[PDB]
Amino acid sequence: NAVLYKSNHNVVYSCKYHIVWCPKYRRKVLVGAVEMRLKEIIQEVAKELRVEIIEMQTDKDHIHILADIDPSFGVMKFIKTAKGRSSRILRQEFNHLKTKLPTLWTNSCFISTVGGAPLNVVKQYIENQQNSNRPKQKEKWKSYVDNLQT
Amino acid sequence: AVLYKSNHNVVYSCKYHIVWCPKYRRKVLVGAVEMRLKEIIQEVAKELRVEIIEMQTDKDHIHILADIDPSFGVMKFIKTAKGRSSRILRQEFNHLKTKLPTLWTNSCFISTVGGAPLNVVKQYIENQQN
Repeated sequence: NAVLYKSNHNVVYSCKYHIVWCPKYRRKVLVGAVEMRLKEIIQEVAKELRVEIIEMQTDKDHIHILADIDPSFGVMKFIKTAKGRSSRILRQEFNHLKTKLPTLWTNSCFISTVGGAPLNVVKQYIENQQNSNRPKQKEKWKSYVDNLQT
Repeated sequence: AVLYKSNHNVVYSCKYHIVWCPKYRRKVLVGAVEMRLKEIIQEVAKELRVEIIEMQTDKDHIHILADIDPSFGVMKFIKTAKGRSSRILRQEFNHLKTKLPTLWTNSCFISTVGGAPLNVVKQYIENQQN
């Protein structure tokens, strides 16, 4: 044994999604403190899953999110974590929520990918690949790419 | 895809552009190798409920536009697709095994595809909405 190993995983991506779900029964409970606190929690979760929240607006009976999601974690990981934590904390902080409702959200949510990205990007990805003789233009093209804020 | 699918209780439309290439970009994606890869990918697509809109190889890369169920996920589809084809293609073709080291690299390219949801949102909401 004693073989020490290394594993590398590199991904180049643009994964934007529109996401919306509603509270149970769709009760217009997303207001005042509740509303603010919901966005605060969700931002925290996004930060933990390298998710960039491009935009988040709440009406009163639903929330709509536009965000780029690192696929290594994935959109479901994000939705279930966002829902689960906001559902847990909110019911603990707001009594009208924990007693007047069995759950905060439903098992339902809406997801749809949007694509604010060309195709000449692909060619660039390829053209910038190695081939035994790749010294330059690689860790160059990589460092050129953007990272999730944090 | 182009319409919306339902699963469990989640309503979605998740399509992506996926690209990855042979190590050193060796132009080995041809002849029986090219065709076999396509069969393998399709077989992996079935298992992970992945619909392939379009797939094409141009010798040094493979591009797939695919509609993917977020339950399984795109990364899971990609790791499995590459792991599966690497072992099978290297096992069936000696020139992919004995020249050398691995078929693919440790990298891939993923890009989402889709049009702004507008009516569908208000529509989805109204489905549970009352």
